[PDB]
Amino acid sequence: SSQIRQNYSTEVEAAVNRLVNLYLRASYTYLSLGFYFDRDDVALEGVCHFFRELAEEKREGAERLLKMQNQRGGRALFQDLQKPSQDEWGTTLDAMKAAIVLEKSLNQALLDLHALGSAQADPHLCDFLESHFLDEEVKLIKKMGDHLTNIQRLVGSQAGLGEYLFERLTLKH
Amino acid sequence: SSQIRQNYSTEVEAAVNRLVNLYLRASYTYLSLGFYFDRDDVALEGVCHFFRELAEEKREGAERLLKMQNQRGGRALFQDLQKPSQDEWGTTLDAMKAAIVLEKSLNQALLDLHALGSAQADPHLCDFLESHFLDEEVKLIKKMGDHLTNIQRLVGSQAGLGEYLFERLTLKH
Amino acid sequence: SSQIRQNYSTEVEAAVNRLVNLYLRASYTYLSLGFYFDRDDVALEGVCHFFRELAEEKREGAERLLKMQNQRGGRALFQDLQKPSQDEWGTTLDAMKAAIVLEKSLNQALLDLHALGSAQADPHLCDFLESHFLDEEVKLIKKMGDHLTNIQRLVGSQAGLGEYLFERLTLKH
Amino acid sequence: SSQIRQNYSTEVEAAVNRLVNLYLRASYTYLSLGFYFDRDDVALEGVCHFFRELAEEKREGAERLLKMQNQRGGRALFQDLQKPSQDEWGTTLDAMKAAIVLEKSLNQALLDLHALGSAQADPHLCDFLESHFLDEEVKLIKKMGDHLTNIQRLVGSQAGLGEYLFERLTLKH
Ligand SMILES: [Cl-]
Ligand SMILES: [Cl-]
Ligand SMILES: [Cl-]
Ligand SMILES: [Cl-]
Repeated sequence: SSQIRQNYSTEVEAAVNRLVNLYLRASYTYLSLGFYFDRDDVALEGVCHFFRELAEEKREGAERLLKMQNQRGGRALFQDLQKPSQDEWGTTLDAMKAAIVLEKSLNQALLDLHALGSAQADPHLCDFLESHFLDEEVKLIKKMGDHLTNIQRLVGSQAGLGEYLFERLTLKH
Repeated sequence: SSQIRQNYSTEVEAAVNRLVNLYLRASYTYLSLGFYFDRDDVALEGVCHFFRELAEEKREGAERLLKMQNQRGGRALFQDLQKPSQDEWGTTLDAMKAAIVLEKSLNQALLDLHALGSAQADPHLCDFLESHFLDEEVKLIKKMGDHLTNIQRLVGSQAGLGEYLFERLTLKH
Repeated sequence: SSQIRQNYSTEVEAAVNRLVNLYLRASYTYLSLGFYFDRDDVALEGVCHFFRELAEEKREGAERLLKMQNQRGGRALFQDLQKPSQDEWGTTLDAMKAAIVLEKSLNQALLDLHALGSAQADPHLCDFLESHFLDEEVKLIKKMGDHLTNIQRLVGSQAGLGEYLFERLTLKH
Repeated sequence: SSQIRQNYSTEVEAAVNRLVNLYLRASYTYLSLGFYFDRDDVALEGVCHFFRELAEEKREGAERLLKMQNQRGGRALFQDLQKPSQDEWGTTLDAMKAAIVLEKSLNQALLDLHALGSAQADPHLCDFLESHFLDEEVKLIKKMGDHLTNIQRLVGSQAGLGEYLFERLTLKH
């Protein structure tokens, strides 16, 4: 067991493990979104790339939490990873709306854990979330909301044209 | 007081201070326009960048006038800076129309001060405006009018599509 | 409106807009201080440079707050900018005393907003101020207090000599 | 005679020749000021350098006027060059006051010639003065007034100390 653990509550330990699960779930969702937009009958490469990048980012967030768990002397515990919510993700607009829902859920879990850390007087935990998670999440959600706005403006009366143009002229390919 | 002042009227001194106010006002207007187009529910980065650049340019014009005021032995006097005329700026077309109105007002103030300088036989003042302001202003207004024309051509029956395409393919991002 | 806003109170939004006004006011004060020390009958270049640098720094602080406002889904709202408190700023000592007063006011506004953010359980806001404002402000006030001390030591019975030497040997020109 | 002369009045031609004389006179004054501050019993190298630089600048101004005279098809006519007004120039403060008097006289001659050119509808002459003389003169007078202010601040009750320090810490050596 730990010879190092200090000021690290069972409650925070458990909430960290749960958050790891949420980040790995989110990573899996993004993997599925990326491969959906890689389908020959969907074929939006910049959309595929956007979500594949996010799958990696979420995996990396989970890994940072697990590294932290160990640094503090807690025990990483893994649970089953549920599959994503959909098998087919509709339009780029549908997908970006689902992604923002997902991110708002992750953000609320970060805030909840921050609040628990504050209540437990665990400033290392609070600082960790502030330094590596909270602003990264705010920036991502801003980016998604910007994307959503542009996608919505492009629907007009020519949805296919708008969806092509967004992928070509906003997203990286 | 000044040991240096020569051929520098009170009328020109006061008109310079007023012009400084007009340029700082214009800078503030452009700051507001830039942050409006940075909103997640507006999200037109190239439009944001265009107006932020102008906020800087107008600040720089004010600073050059203040430097000149001191070179001539006049006294810089600052007044309250009124807030911009709008809190929300509508479409790119709305914004570019407002910007041209603003620039025509600044240009007329430059012309008025030039005429005062001519009447006061102040060739340094007249040369200063000719060398650093008048052509810069004519060039900017030409650019804005070119932009306006392109924006107008793109309204068609698909305003959102046209507004996206202008931002993507004309403005720098 | 925002599709992104989360955990961002109306109270914090409004306090951010007010703080923007305070930073732009401070920027305007520094602009006036800089041009005062550029007067031919004042002529203290290093003092001019010090305050001009600060005018830029304060503008940049306002811009960071406005960027943050948008990242969080709040709405930037601009108000009139009052003119600086003085038209002529006296000695270098007078000016540095006024600058420290100004900075202590800005610092107290940062602390007040931090406290509001804490009360509203808004850790992103709190982290933002900690990461980009609070230490920058403490460092600036330390620098000003160091300057004040040196200026005061140099008054002696030869104020002009001391004011020249401080500008030449402490301040950057 | 000229095959080229066009829109170049006798009045402007003569005023140009007179202005050449004034610039060469000023150059001679600066030569004398420079060698005065090079005296072993004066020995202020940075003051010497400042005035020697100006002797060159004024010579160059005369040369530009003479080049212009020829470009326009006028005839350069040289007159006797009176010696400078003093054989010994007193303190640095005395000298800088005399230099500002001299420069204000040159500046008024530039303005007078500009006005003559305007009256004669000679825009090349007017542009020539605006482009190469008027702002150069305003900038020099500003510099001198800045110097004067610093010199005056340093008199205090220790004139020698102040005169040494100005030469060492403001002027280039
Ligand atoms: Cl199981
Ligand atoms: Cl007022
Ligand atoms: Cl108002
Ligand atoms: Cl003779």
